[PDB]
Amino acid sequence: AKQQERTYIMVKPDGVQRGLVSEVIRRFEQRGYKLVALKMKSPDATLLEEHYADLKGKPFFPGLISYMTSGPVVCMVWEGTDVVKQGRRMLGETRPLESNPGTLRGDFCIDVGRNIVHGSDSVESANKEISLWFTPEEICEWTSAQHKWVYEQG
Amino acid sequence: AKQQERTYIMVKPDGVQRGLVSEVIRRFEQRGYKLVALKMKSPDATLLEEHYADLKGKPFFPGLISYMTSGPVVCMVWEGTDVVKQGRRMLGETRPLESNPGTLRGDFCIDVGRNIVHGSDSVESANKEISLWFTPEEICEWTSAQHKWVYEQG
Amino acid sequence: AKQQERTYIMVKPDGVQRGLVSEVIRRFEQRGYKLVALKMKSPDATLLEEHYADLKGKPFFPGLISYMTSGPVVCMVWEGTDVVKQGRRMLGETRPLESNPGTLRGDFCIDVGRNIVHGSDSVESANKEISLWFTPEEICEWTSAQHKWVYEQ
Amino acid sequence: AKQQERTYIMVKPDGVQRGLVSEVIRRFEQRGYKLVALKMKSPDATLLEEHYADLKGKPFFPGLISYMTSGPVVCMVWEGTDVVKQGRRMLGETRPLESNPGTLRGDFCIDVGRNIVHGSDSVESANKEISLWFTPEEICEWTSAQHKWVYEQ
Amino acid sequence: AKQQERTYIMVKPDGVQRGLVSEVIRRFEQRGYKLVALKMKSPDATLLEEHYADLKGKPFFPGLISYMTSGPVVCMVWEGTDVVKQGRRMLGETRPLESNPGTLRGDFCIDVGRNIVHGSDSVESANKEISLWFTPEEICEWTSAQHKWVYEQG
Amino acid sequence: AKQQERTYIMVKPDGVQRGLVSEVIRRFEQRGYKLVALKMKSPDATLLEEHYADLKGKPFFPGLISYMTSGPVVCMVWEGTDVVKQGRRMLGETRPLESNPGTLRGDFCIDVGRNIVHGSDSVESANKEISLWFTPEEICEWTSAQHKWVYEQG
Repeated sequence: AKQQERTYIMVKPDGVQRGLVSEVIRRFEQRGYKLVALKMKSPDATLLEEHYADLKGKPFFPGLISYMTSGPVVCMVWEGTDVVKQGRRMLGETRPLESNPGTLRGDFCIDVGRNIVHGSDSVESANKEISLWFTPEEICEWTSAQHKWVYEQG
Repeated sequence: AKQQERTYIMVKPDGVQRGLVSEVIRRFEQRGYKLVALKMKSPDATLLEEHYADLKGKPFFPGLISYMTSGPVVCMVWEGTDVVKQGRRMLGETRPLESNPGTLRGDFCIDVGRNIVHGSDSVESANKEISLWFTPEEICEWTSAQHKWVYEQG
Repeated sequence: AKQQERTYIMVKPDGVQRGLVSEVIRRFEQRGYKLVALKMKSPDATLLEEHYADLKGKPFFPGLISYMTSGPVVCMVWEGTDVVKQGRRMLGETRPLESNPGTLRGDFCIDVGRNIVHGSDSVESANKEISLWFTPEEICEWTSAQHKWVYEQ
Repeated sequence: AKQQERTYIMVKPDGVQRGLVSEVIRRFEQRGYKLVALKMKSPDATLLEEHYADLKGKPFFPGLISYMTSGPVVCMVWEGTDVVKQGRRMLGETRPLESNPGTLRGDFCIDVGRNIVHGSDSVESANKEISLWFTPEEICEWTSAQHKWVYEQ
Repeated sequence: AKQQERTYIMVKPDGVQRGLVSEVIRRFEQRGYKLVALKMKSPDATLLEEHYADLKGKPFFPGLISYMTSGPVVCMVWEGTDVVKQGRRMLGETRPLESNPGTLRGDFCIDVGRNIVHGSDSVESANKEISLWFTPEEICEWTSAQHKWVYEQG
Repeated sequence: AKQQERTYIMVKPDGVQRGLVSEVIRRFEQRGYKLVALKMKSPDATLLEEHYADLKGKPFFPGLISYMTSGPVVCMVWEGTDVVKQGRRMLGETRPLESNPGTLRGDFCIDVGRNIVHGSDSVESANKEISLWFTPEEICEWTSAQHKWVYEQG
């Protein structure tokens, strides 16, 4: 079902350090998207290496892993129709320098290696990333009071 | 004259229900556009049938009318140069999933059937829409104190 | 009974002029109060003179009436528990210079004669102000979707 | 020793339902308090019955537990000087009708039974709430880059 | 003349460093107070020592001076009725731990030594501080288009 | 170096009059760009004519000069990677009617002549403008505590 589509959003160490946690949550919360999982974590290197498994072997991999463990991150799971595509459109382009005002990276970032937040690039990655960072017990399913005002009835 | 242009903006039932009336108003108010008519109303079906007259005969028509009578609406008239087109642009695309961050629909909506606000799509239709939801007596003309700083006549 | 309580809130001409209509509405709308009536209006002198009846004859009365008709106002009826008192508290003190930061007048005003907004001072005067500024047909009754989350039963 | 003080802040089910999670976090985040633990949870009746242990036997107790399990909550631990007392001051008074504008409850709540958020009332009370809601492994130790500018020195 | 009362407001080094410049300005700009002088500066010890002349005898004074030269400050002169006392009110109490929510210090500070901003305590201090930090040529006198809406003409 | 890049940003008289000074500063400040020079000034014709030299000879030139001496301006220098380009993008298109929501002009403006703000269009003109409006003694050198979180290690 469309409305049960989920995406993994993660505030990176720079996002936490710069006090942007609330702001990242705000963009999703005000949109009518539903937060079904959340936690602050000081991830281990091994958990991040699997997350960035696609980048293993590249010259910047070590630097990326150490940087991503230089501070704690905030893991989130958002649910709602097309939340994967809308999610990353709300974050902006990968590069803050190509991101427009109104987006998170366009509003708050400059360097690509300090882009404060991560969003799953597809439904496939989202389902994978959700299972990597969270256990099914951490997913809190609920119904919004505003559901019928956010979504069109069948 | 350019500056006398007017458009009809209406916060739909979902916008009122989700506590978005002030935000819709903020977008136009901070832009320098001038509010000249405003009211909350729970319109009759007869009035809504005339508003969506061109949609009469469609299979979703009866349901639309029931949805637009399921909660009150806030009716508005804003005046200023190119307000019709700028208003639409500020609302976003008709579909929230194609609307950009920074727009009302891009920031707060997901489903097209719950896109929170309506804006006249053209000057011709604006004049029609205004004459329909408001009497001439409800229009309140005034001159903004910021007029010479928002507009440049020499 | 308690939730049914209503108050009359009005953005004065200086409030409309200074672009503060959305900020006044927000204070109430984000608090969980329910907007049941709303309209922009250019009230005539007679209406305003009835509203400020007790002040007729004061040296500043004519000037007061001129000011209240120098631009449009935004009329509102908000509904909810203790909305009269909480409304007044949100607007701040009548004198902006005695209003705390966080209140509308504390955040946006200086002169008492330019205090952007009015709120009924009691349930009795709210009932009076509401029937003066609005007709019963302009009051739209509905049920907020967040009602069970704003109020305990 | 003073800067290590911690408090437990919890967004209740009405807070999440009304979209106020980010706003609660903001008040603490912008103040300079360090977020050291955070999670969304759907606690079971046993955990809540322990949290509200003093209220057992009250006629409203069963209803209170069902309400507190009617939707998920967001649990938090903030760290910083005098954070327990300031945290309470930022939330407002337990009763929203006694909370001033600028505080969380004063800005967003009306009923004491739907007062959107909870804060530990004392150091000793926080330490107990923290260990009850969080394992020590969920507490993340870190140094803020703005430390020398928030604290002296 | 009460409307022409001026006060000296300065964003301290922690304020600049924590990105709170726009927020301190917003509090006054928003209130209807008029910005008549503004500048970023890295004052030398002699100027600061004179600015804090009353605290000259205290044991912490030298440490206060070196802290005030550890980063730049944003100097401001605001104008309006009772601006000195209201300015102070808006900043909060000297001590952030005694400042209420809604005030600058109550919203953003914790330590009294990192209370992000300074405001003149009286008209006499204001006048002394203005002429110390600014020259009359830097004081830009102007009339606000909103004057007749912020103030009663009487 | 990329990060050392600077651009001149100026709040025009309409921006000051409309109380948008804090908003213009916020866009850059929250982005992570660094404020290194700031001042309110009532520039004389000679300076304004030098700033707008490219437009000398145009029929509207005198009127432009009159308008720019109509009220005070706020002069700023912002430092950071690609700040000239990103600054312009954050301001919006020259014409407010062609500016997107989320940009300064798209959010607050209507007329091209009342577009509240100016930003240098290139590095070359940025260097010229900064020297014109500010002396080197007015530029404040400092290091931001969020630097390692705004910019990549190296």
